[PDB]
Amino acid sequence: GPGHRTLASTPALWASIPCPRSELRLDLVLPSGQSFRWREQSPAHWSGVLADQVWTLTQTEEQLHCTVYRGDKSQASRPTPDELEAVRKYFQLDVTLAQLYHHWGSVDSHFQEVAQKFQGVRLLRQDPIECLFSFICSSNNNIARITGMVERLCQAFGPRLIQLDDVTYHGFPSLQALAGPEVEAHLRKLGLGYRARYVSASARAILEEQGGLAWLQQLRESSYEEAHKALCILPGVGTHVADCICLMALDKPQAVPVDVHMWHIAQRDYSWHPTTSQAKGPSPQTNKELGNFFRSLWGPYAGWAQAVLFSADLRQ
DNA sequence: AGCGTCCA
DNA sequence: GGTAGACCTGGACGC
DNA sequence: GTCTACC
Ligand SMILES: [Mg+2]
Repeated sequence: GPGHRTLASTPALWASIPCPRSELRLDLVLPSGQSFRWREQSPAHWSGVLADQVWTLTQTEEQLHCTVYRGDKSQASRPTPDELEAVRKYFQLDVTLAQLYHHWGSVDSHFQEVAQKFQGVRLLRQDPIECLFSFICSSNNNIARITGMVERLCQAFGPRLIQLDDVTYHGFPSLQALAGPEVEAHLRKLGLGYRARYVSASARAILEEQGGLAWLQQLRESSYEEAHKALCILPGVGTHVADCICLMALDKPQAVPVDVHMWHIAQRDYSWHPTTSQAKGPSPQTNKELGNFFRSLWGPYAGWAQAVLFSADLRQ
């Protein structure tokens, strides 16, 4: 289909949001394992699905430039202010990252050193359903493979949106699409491994046992502790996946995911060891202590600080 | 050379 | 609870 | 990273 746009080539189709590079680096956020659905289809231009539509995003020094492909057989035009609000909300631009970076660096000199090189790593505010099933796919897995699993899952079960060049975009599947008793076998053919059952069983649990889609809004409005505990009822969701969802979709900035990276970071970069367990290796008790350690260190937005160090550790 | 272990 | 080990997949890469 | 089984 039509080409992926670049800002310099189609300026009439773009609009900007005030956004200095100190507040956001697309290249350090979009491919770093928060969302798995963005691709750099042209140099410095990132395309993906945002609020049921395909967008391309690119940055200049002080502005985030956006273009939207509506795909309702309407004439091409720049994004409207209402449409740009969805982009603003997705990047949570109301939160000033420079002041968080100064706070985290002031309490943690290691953070300060890493942060000098990794500016503008902020937290996306993701759709709860997309975030839930993407991080169910993420456990005991690598970001390259996760990215393919999420792509194939959307191609098979999500609505077709539009085609740009040779790339066909799909929306994220609904709960209902993932809940059928045939879905697990299909997801296994798509290479999801043992997480195929987790995806289908979790879609069924939400629909059949938790009151449907409104449950995620309930958890958004609940405390961190309540939301984190509730998510763990889902097959494939343990304390880490629940923290990922809390932090990245349920507005819990203190949630600190603890994966292989953060465990290695704690040991290597902080010389940390658990003090509430004589055995020091990863365990339910020591993983929970490590999350508390990072909250005690970094404060109420510790999960956002985690995202800076996680993004940096992917490139080392 | 490419199997087979390591690892995310 | 605490502990141990199995587990789908496929790129990295030692031997 | 989460699940299951055993202590
Ligand atoms: Mg669970």
